[PDB]
Amino acid sequence: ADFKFEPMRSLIYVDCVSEDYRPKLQRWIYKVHIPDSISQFEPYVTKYAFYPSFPIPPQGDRFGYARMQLTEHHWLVSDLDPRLEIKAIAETFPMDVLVWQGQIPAAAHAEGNPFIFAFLPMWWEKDLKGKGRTIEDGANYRFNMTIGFPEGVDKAEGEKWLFEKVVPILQAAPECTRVLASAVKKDINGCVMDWVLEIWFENQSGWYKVMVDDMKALEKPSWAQQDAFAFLKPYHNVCSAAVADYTPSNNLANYRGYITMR
Amino acid sequence: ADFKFEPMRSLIYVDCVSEDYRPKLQRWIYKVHIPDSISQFEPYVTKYAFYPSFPIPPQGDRFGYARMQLTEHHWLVSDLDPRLEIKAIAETFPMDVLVWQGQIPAAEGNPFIFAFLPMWWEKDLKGKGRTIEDGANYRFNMTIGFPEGVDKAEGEKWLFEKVVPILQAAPECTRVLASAVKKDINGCVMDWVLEIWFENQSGWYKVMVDDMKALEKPSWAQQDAFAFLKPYHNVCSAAVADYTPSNNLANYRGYITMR
Amino acid sequence: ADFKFEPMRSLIYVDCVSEDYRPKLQRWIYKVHIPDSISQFEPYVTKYAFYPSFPIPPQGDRFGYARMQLTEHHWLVSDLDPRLEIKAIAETFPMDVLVWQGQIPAAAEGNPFIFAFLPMWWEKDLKGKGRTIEDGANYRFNMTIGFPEGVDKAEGEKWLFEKVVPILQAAPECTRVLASAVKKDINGCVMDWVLEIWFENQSGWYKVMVDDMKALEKPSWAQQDAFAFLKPYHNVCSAAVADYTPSNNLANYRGYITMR
Amino acid sequence: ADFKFEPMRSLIYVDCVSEDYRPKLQRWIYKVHIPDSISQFEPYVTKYAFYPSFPIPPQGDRFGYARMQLTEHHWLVSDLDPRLEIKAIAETFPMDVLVWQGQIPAAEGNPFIFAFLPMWWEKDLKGKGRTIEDGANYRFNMTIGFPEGVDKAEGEKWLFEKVVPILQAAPECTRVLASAVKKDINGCVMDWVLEIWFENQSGWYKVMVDDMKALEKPSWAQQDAFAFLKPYHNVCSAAVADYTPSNNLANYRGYITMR
Amino acid sequence: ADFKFEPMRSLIYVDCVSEDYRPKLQRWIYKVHIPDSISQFEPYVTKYAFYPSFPIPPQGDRFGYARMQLTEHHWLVSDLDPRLEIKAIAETFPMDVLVWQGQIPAAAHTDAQIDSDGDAGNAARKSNNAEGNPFIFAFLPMWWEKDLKGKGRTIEDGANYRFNMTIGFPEGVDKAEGEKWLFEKVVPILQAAPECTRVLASAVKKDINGCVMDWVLEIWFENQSGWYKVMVDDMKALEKPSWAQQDAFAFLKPYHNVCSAAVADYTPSNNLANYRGYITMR
Amino acid sequence: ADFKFEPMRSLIYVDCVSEDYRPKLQRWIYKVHIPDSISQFEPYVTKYAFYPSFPIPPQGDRFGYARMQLTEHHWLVSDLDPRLEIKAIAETFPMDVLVWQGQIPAEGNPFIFAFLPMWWEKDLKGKGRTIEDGANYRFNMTIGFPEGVDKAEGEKWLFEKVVPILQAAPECTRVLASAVKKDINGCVMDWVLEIWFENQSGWYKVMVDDMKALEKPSWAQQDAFAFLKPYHNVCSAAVADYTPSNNLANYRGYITMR
Ligand SMILES: [Cl-]
Ligand SMILES: [Cl-]
Ligand SMILES: [Cl-]
Ligand SMILES: [Cl-]
Ligand SMILES: [Cl-]
Ligand SMILES: [Cl-]
Ligand SMILES: [Cl-]
Ligand SMILES: [Cl-]
Ligand SMILES: [Cl-]
Ligand SMILES: [Cl-]
Ligand SMILES: [Cl-]
Ligand SMILES: [Cl-]
Ligand SMILES: [Cl-]
Ligand SMILES: [Cl-]
Ligand SMILES: [Cl-]
Ligand SMILES: [Cl-]
Repeated sequence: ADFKFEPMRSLIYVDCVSEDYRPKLQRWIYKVHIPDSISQFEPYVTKYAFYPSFPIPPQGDRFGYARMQLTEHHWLVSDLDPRLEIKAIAETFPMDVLVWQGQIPAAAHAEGNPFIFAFLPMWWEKDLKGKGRTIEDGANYRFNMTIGFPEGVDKAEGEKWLFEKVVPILQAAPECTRVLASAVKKDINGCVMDWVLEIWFENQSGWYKVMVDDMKALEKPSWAQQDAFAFLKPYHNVCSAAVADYTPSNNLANYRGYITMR
Repeated sequence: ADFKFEPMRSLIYVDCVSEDYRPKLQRWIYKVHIPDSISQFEPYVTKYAFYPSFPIPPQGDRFGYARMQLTEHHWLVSDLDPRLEIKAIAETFPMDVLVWQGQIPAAEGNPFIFAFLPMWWEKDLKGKGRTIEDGANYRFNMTIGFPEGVDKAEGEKWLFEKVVPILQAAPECTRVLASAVKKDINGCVMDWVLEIWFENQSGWYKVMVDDMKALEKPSWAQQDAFAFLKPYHNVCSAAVADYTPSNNLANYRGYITMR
Repeated sequence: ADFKFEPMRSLIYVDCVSEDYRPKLQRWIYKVHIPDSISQFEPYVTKYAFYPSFPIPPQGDRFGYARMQLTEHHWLVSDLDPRLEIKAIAETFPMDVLVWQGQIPAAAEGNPFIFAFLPMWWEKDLKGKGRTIEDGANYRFNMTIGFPEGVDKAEGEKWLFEKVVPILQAAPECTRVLASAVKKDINGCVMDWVLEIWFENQSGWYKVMVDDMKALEKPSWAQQDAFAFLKPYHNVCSAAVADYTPSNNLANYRGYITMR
Repeated sequence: ADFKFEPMRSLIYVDCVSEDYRPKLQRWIYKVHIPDSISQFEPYVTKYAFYPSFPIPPQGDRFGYARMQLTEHHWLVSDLDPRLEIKAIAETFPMDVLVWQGQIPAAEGNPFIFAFLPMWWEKDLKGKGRTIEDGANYRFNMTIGFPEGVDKAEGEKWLFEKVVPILQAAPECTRVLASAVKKDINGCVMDWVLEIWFENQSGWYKVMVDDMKALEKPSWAQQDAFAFLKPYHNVCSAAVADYTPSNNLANYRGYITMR
Repeated sequence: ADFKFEPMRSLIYVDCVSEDYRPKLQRWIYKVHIPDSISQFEPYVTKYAFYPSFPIPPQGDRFGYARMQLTEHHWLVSDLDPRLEIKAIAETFPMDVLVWQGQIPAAAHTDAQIDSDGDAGNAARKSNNAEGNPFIFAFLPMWWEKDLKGKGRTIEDGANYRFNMTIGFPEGVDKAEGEKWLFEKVVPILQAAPECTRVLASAVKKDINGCVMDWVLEIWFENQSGWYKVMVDDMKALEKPSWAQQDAFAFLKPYHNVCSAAVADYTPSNNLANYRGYITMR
Repeated sequence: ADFKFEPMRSLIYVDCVSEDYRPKLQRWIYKVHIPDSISQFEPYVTKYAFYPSFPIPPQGDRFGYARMQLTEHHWLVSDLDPRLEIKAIAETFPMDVLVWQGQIPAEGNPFIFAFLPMWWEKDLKGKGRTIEDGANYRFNMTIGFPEGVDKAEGEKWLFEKVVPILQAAPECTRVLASAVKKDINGCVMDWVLEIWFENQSGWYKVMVDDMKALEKPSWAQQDAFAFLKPYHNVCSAAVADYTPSNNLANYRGYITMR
């Protein structure tokens, strides 16, 4: 049977719940996970990249801040087609990776956080501020944020709140240079998230001024899961990362094995 | 909504209207344009390449000869789908570039010719089976579009029944390939792209200038001799080699400068 | 007209019928064939690789063992679409290549050029699901079979999956069994199935594919007395290869650099 | 005259004194500095890499912790040979870079520390035979330079008879390597570079902070606790991973921007 | 015996004497010569690049303008050490290449491999046919010896029309006399011209391969007009030397005693990093 | 102290003593050894490559034929300088590798690691041959005269008795040779030669049949040429002109077949 052409970009929000885990998680990612992944999807993924996150900003924990990276894939076909479950060689994936990313608590003496894997079209659906901005305009502090409204909130009500109450605050702030948004493709993998936005600042201070201070003017919604914006449960209904314009980890082009420092 | 699988090869005819503009145009192309472009389309363009024009031959001006390069993309989706208009980072594009390329004049402008095609030539009209072992080719790539009010079928018939037979008869001409331009993509004015190979510039001249003198001048003619079309507006062209070092998705490593 | 999105993996079973041809065939492949091929299909083939064969095992000749390599392509469109026949530069492909590969005999008869198209993902996972590269090196025995003319395809299929595979499953020396139906509609390949069957090494391969298969009964359509009961190089081709190849050509080729 | 074969490894400790500067400094490093650097030294530098620092650990400020990266070069000739001062194209360098790194304060500064070493560690004092299969390392690279008028041999003795044994005794520390700085190349004030491995940040702290409390404070001390040297001036450091994707001569493909 | 560490940069001035030869010469260069060269010297050459020439400017012929490219190598050892004459695989080097480049006149049977008692490529690169133009292969230190104008210029200051020129004073002319003329008469004209943004120069290492050239300069302009204004118009002011081989600057015999090329800041042909075989257009 | 500039090419003759070891040895070579090696010497080795051996020819065992590969390094400094013994990260090298290569039984064969100058010292046949002249079957062979045998006398035998047989044979298209640098690492080998043929049959006709004309020297360790103890005093491999495993330029990690 045919395979459908389904160009998509996906984002995974990779946390690191303790600095003591960073070396181990980073090693698995760069030494094990890259070669396993490329081995599987080289023929139908056109780009595979990691964007390490900037240091977590003040109150970043309230936004489900991914303390390791964003992982980005560009797919030509849906990875969740059941026919794609079969692979010659399966990923080497230690259970400890779930500990390091916070999906399960360590057995030593934290509630677990879900694996958030959001599929999107390759092109942003909404361009809400900063159209025409070029790389010549300067370095961006790019705050990539995904949200999913809690169970029993009408999705249209959530959409309307996002674009009529939240985005306008972003748009008004001179500190914010770009707002982009796309609806999550929920039909692919059942992701609980509903929207991905990217919101650019000059720097962390700008991010804080708008995303913490300006957002205080918002009414607390009846569905709120925390007292302040985003009013959503960290790492379950909101995840995020702030990243640079460029990454050296463009894996299909740049990987040459796990060469170690001398 | 879905995106349609739409594999295409596109050609842009990049001119440089004065030699004094050459260093500047070339810098923008290789230092600024390449990375902006790869940044946008890496996930859905499988090949992005520049083929620098050979030196403009005698009377090449009459063929809308592109004095910088051919720019070639291979697309998996239509770049003109309205959804593709939104981009995080827009290309750095000074108005000067349009001057250097001649889109805005010294004197009327020359249009930006961006012709979409299928990935595979639709007509193999001469030299089927030529291999790279048969020798270096002087590859003359030419696009033409019939003027306002000329019936496209009459234009087509002229091309394939009058023009091509002359190329077929010349032993200087080793290859003739053609495709109809995909007009549905971007409203390109051009109607056909052809590639016509010779051994060298003299061969090109013998066939495209002298042998073509035998053609009768069409009633729609916009200049006195073949291609009888308005240079840079209804005909563009470049002669290029078989190989380019500028296969950009594979070969680019940043703008490293000479020591 | 439209071009259909048709993602596929293809395998070509490349023999070298005499050791004296190896340097010539190998030169053509790596010096001439690679750049011609990349030139043609770079924009719509996402992977192009060669997997050199391990040394032919005992009785490998009975399995149509390809003594040069497997050639693997991953396609986005069908290469057999007639619109794809046209190309600016044709491949430099002297008939000597078909002599070296055994398509044209020395002067028994020629062996067919076996070019099998498949889905990109294996259709059946029959043993060893979950195996990772960490579980160790594999002797990967890739085999394609085509039932003889006049054998009902469903009958052949039933034989393969009801009789042959259970023997593979029974053998601890066999760590993986994968299979896909050949896409016959693309290019008319005579083969019906491609399987890949992993062992630890040649001795394991032999114990199962030769000794354990003696328990099979000889089918009425047999073209040889022992499994695979099919005509070597005509109705069965194979190769044993490693997990990794350096010849991942769209990523790794830098021209024909010669040893000093 | 001849050029001397002088294979060396150098390290630069690159700080970022405020998070608000990170995006600008990183952009300059990766968009501008890389191609300028490669342009100049490609023919005589065999490796050029950046190792981004792990998040500054607690009390890391007292160790002159570089909050951006280590920059590492492998040289075939001395970059301080006066004949190498001449360059067709000079590096693009906004003054602001010195602010971002803390060399000059925002309108006292910290010096630019650029230490040359042999390509191979001179002393292997703990963990000989450790391979990459034994696990991920928290690699703490530290350079120290004894203050004005402290006898170098007395400093050395202190380092190797008092400091290193604490490292050798700590199970949390898996590796100790050291080389003397080549002071004759560029006047670097540093005297030693050590690299000291741990499993993680907490191990680092246990050893470099807690265990070192047993040391007697030297009479030359510039701060109360180990390393007893002035942060950023007489001691700099960074903790880095075993691997970097920024192996610049092999891996750089231009400043491709996120979509 | 030891091999001496001898880091050097070399330049070859590659002409193409007729446009009809261009496709053939360019094919040999990119299809045949690249892989042969990399195969031989990958272990001791750290950079190997081609910088295609800008279109020959007006009066460029009087400057020995290389109408194909500059070929540039960076060496760690001298390619002229006699021990380096031995090579497992020799360059495929038809005589046609010397025809296309102007080293020898057109003749029958020049598709033949070049002849030599030693190596064909090493002999091809010492070509000095009385009837053609010699093969100019100049060794230099890796770093310019003199920085005469434009110190501190960055790539941010703009695109350069880089005119690279080599000169060799005729037989009989005192080298010190020539040097003084160059640096006290010629260079000051370049220095005085606002159109000229950079002047760099090095002495040719003559001890390596007996190259006839004595100096390599690189002189930058904004463009072809600026080059012309300075190298043709401003240079009319110079008095003609008694040793002159032509009436106007550089007063040297084109292609024999002066060669040159104008090139861009960047080339895509950085061959050790960027070559992926001779992929042909579709 | 200074490091000396010492450009060299080295060869290692890598055997595989049983086909059942091949998948494991090859995995180790390509998955573990490559990155460990590059991690150590990237800054001072300009080339690192493997040339997989052609299938062992008849009587190849008498030439210490390497059934896995030749490993080639080009060094800028001597790897045997004791200062280079120190490495931050050591290589992962289990004793199994020595079993697979035949250095130890499960006395075995020595590890043969020969340093040469980067350029062949002697060009004895086929000077001028280009790659356009055709594919070569390149027989690379290193020999070391037994204990007690005078080196000059061995040398004379090689260049005056053996080589002229190669020169006379039209099947042999190239003869190159260099003296092994014995000062670097104590290698017992004295010469490396490379001898080209069109193919295996040509190799055999010359190296087996034509060499029967040679008198058995008094120091002979086997009855026929090369008269040296296989794997101990003669090793070899036959290889192609090209290898895809040019490791510093071509390696992208251990990507596995799907
Ligand atoms: Cl923590
Ligand atoms: Cl709260
Ligand atoms: Cl002009
Ligand atoms: Cl503008
Ligand atoms: Cl007219
Ligand atoms: Cl060939
Ligand atoms: Cl039988
Ligand atoms: Cl801060
Ligand atoms: Cl400034
Ligand atoms: Cl203090
Ligand atoms: Cl001409
Ligand atoms: Cl400019
Ligand atoms: Cl003279
Ligand atoms: Cl004159
Ligand atoms: Cl002796
Ligand atoms: Cl015997």
